[PDB]
Amino acid sequence: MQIFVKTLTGRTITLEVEPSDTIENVKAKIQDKEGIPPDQQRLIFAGKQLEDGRTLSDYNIQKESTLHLVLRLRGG
Amino acid sequence: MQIFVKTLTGRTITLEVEPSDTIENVKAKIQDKEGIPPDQQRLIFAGKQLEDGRTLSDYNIQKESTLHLVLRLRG
Repeated sequence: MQIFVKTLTGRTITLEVEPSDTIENVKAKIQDKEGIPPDQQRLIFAGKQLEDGRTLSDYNIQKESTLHLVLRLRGG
Repeated sequence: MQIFVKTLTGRTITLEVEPSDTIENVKAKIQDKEGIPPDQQRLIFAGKQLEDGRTLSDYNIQKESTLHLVLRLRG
């Protein structure tokens, strides 16, 4: 299914995902598509930060839902 | 000299730079430190989108000043 991933300035991309995909999985897909390392990514749905080990369906993320992506700048 | 690079969540890092560094050079340093491809980096100082061919002193970016890093999400 298709979901949207959005930045705080409104920039948007689309991802192909499965309901059982983990957030870890989703970050790997963003890396594949955009070249952003998974440990630089923080994903947000319904104003809450998503945990790597949980699935899309765990968070009731559905087709055409929108997630927000922000940078961790984890390299410091 | 050091400058700050800040995101729209407030996440802020410090970068060691020179006035003569080009914006391209700075994005390379960000790629070096954070693993973010330069093509994903939009840098903004005093309301302006920074262009790769110009230098920090070119934009009057001085010691201890802050610029913003925002994602492009192109590729």
